[PDB]
Amino acid sequence: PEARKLLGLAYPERRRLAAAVGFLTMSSVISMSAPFFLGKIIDVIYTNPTVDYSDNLTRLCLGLSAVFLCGAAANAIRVYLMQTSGQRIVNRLRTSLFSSILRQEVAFFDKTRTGELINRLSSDTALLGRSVTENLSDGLRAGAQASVGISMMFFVSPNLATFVLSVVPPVSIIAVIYGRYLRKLTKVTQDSLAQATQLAEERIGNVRTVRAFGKEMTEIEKYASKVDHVMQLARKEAFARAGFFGATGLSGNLIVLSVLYKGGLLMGSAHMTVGELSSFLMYAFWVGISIGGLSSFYSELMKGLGAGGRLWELLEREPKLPFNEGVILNEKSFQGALEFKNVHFAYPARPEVPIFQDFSLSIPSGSVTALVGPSGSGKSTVLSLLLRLYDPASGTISLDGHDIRQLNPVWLRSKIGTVSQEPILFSCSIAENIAYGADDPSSVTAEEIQRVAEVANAVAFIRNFPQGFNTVVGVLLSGGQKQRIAIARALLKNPKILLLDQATSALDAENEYLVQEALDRLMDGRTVLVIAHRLSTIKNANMVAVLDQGKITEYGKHEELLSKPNG
Ligand SMILES: C=CC1=C(C)/C(=C/C2=NC(=C\c3[nH]c(/C=C4\NC(=O)C(C)=C4C=C)c(C)c3CCC(=O)O)/C(CCC(=O)O)=C2C)NC1=O
Ligand SMILES: CC(C)CCC[C@@H](C)[C@H]1CC[C@H]2[C@@H]3CC=C4C[C@@H](O)CC[C@]4(C)[C@H]3CC[C@]12C
Repeated sequence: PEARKLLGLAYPERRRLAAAVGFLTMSSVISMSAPFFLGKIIDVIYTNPTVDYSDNLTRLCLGLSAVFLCGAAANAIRVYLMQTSGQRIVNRLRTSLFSSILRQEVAFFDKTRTGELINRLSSDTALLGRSVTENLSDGLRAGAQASVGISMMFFVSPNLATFVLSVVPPVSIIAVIYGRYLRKLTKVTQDSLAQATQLAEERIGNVRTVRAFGKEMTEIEKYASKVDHVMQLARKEAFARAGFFGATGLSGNLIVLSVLYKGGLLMGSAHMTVGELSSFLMYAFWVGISIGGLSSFYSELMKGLGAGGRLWELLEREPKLPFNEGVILNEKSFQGALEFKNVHFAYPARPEVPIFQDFSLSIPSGSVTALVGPSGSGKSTVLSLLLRLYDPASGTISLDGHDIRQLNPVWLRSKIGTVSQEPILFSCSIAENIAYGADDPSSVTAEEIQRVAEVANAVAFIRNFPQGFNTVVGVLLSGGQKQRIAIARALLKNPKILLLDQATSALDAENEYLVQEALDRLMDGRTVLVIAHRLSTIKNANMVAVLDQGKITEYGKHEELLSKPNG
């Protein structure tokens, strides 16, 4: 399956990968052919020179100069085409991943973390794209410079080919192994240092608590001890690197001298001229380079298949709730009547603790009901059940005689709005956080964004801002100012049903007045449900309901329960 998926990924760029491979082949050929011609020139100059050998020098040099230009052109074309293919692949990977991620259900985001998703979107896509394109060329080059070398060595001198084939490979393998060991040691040291840095950051973050308890020196001593541990760890890597650099240089130096000694004692039929010896030396180096070049190809390919395996379950995942599909209703079909019957619910994160049990509730058109009840019971979950973020274990949530499980979730969400105690604002201009509630924000005229600023009592504090409505918030804003901005979105949305969530703690005197006036027109001429924390709006509510033990224990008007004998 992995091979088929990789071929599918590479399919759109075949006409460009084929050309890249074709140019690579010629570049590699010309670069493995060069040493033969260099040896020919050297033998022309120094091996039994004739009376007039200058002409041949010029001719051969001109030929090689002509060849090198073509080689360079092929190399450049390969580089360009190989580097562009990977970018073209990674763009598509990034777009597809993001599109797949942004259409899941909310439970998936509850169990999963954002850091993992961001890491997969930032690094896995790069590794998978680079493994196929920018690594295949390196592997092909390494395989091309390891096969021609042996063939040429046996063509030139069979006697010295056997001797050289019994030295280099062992050294290269030992070097690669050692290097892996060094990498392991470095990783261990870095892990220890990261632990120390995390402790420092944690203790720096909370300084008031540290000073309150007279604990400023113990942290210093602990950090010092952690630093000594890190240094003791690093000494070993220092020793290992010293060994590597002491051994590899000697191994490299002794290889060149052995070939000269061996090829200088060969007399008779097995006699080599200077150019032949130079060619032999060049080919031996090339083979030695090739082995190390080949190892990295396998390493990077394995990492790339790992990254691809990590990526290839998010794209093929299937959402558990329907998105953008269902039925739609006319203008008069809905009057705003919401009916809840026998609802059972429990957060997926902690199924143990139940929240709603035998929940029945009716809200007629044009009626302001208040769900006043004990605090901390999580009655806010009703908002997440009307919007269709979750589903109940057992029950029905019907709107005008139809279960919301058959309605289009995107169309339903438009007709139901909300205002929160702590509105969440994006990193954008103030005007860009008010047009988010319109159907087409890209076609909103500033005439409108001005009308709702006065209605929401926002045009007062905005004017003080030097940039007016272009101020970027994410710029600090007051708690009471965030509210008045939120009502700006609600006014522009123009919902037919409103869900509200009041703040447990009263705001400032200035905010307690401006905010209240704005909400008066947001509760005018619409069906509204108020989850209140204080008895301020309880009297004005048309009806009131008390939620006890996740149930509608009592149902009565403001004076119905107050006038009862048990009071
Ligand atoms: C067997 C593989 C093999 C590997 C992977 C290897 C690794 C290293 N070679 C180094 C230097 C040299 N390399 C060569 C020639 C070959 N390089 C090769 O890859 C093959 C195959 C050769 C001989 C044909 C020579 C003449 C020198 C001395 C040049 C100088 O003075 O530096 C250094 C740096 C040394 C420092 O300076 O600390 C390191 C880490 N050594 C090997 O033999
Ligand atoms: C006759 C030939 C084979 C002798 C070798 C001469 C050339 C090819 C030598 C001279 C210096 C050498 C380099 C010096 C040190 C390093 C750093 C090491 O991390 C990789 C190998 C590398 C890059 C060596 C590769 C080969 C090298 C470039």
